[PDB]
Amino acid sequence: ELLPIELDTLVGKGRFAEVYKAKLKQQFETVAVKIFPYEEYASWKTEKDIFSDINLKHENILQFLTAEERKTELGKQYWLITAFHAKGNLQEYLTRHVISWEDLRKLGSSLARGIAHLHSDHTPCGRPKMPIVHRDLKSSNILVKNDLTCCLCDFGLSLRLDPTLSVDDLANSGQVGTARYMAPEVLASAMNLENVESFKQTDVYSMALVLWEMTSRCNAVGEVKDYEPPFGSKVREHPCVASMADNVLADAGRPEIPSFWLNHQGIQMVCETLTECWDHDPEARLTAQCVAERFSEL
Repeated sequence: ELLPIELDTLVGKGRFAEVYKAKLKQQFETVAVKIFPYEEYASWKTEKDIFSDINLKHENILQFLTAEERKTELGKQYWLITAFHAKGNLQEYLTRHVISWEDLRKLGSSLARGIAHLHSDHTPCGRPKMPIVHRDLKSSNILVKNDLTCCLCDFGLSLRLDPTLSVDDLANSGQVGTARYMAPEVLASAMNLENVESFKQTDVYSMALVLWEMTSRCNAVGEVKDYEPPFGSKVREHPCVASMADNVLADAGRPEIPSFWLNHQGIQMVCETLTECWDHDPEARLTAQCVAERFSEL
């Protein structure tokens, strides 16, 4: 019943699981194996349920193969088998490479399309579908495909906006995610729980920081500095919510957009788009769909 898989190399370690480059015996196909210990069964079930939905299928969402339960000598493991993207995550890609305007346009539009798709109540063909909020969107969580387009993948903290969700259930999760990428209303514990979609606006803010990281490493601006994560020099390596709130909320701080970047007409449209997306007011932000339309115009 189990797939003939040989694990090769540990390529990543998340909060809930390890990721291995692996060989699937067919000749062989290269796949990624996400391995959860018994203790993280709930995160494995969450991702499996998200990936199992036939309506999720999209070019900017990681391709799911199967979920497996694997007995070991000293216990049991829970596996998620997915496509492998050799270029790795976007944060390491941006650290190592200076990108072109064409690359930025491809990465930026594909990210917005992937997020607009997750948030949508319909598939691209109009079939009803469960909206999903990512909740831990960041450059280290986005995969770079061989054609230099984004691929969303890490759904352990993601929330299916199920109509049966209670107000007490929505607050039960607490402050989930990475503090560096947390929207000001998330840092403030000021999330409007009377309406789910306030969750969609938090994904749009995190996406705006990712679009900034991409722009910051694009040669089209002219002079490109070394990669630094958003608010890199203002806070400690693994910042607490309090130090992030001092910057994002109290100091109204956003990653720096030097004026010379706006000399290029393309970078200008990008910088204006991501600026609306990181507004203090979640209701003043563009939707991921608005952002994808802006990229489809450029």
